[PDB]
Amino acid sequence: MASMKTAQEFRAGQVANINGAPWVIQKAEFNKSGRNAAVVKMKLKNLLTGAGTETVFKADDKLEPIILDRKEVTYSYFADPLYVFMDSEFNQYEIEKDDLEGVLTFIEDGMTDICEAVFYNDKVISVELPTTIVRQIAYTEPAVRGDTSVMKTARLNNGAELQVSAFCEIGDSIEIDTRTGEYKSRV
Repeated sequence: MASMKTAQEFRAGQVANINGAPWVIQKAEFNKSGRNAAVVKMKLKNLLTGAGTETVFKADDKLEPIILDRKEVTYSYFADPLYVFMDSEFNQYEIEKDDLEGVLTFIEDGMTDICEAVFYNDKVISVELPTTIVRQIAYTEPAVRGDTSVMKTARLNNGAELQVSAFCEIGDSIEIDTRTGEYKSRV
């Protein structure tokens, strides 16, 4: 699917075919001692088995980059045990709990957030929410009386609990950074 390129052209998050398996690059570091041939040290993770390894390539070593399938999907419903997502042409995908890290804490019935699903030949590699999402507060206590100059706990509709601003009220909408799972603003 993609033409070969040299080891020095790969960066983190790209994927290389090594022995016929897809390995994602977790880290790459280029080195050249004066006028000796340059090399590249890579930390790699095999997308099919989970195995990690670190190795050094010649900078001009040829490797086939792998092109993962990326699709926008929305969450549809929970069959049990699998989670059903759907793309814009109405194709369904059944996804295991184990492949929904990050996403799972904010999954809710009727979720409208467009997720990005990443595939290698009909194996799911990752599902990720938008970097910012909006959620309604299901339950929170009124602000405490007394300060000295912060956060209080809130429940979302799906049962998740989060620290939010002390001025937050039941029914308010909050922006959430999905990278960290943390509150950022009321909206």
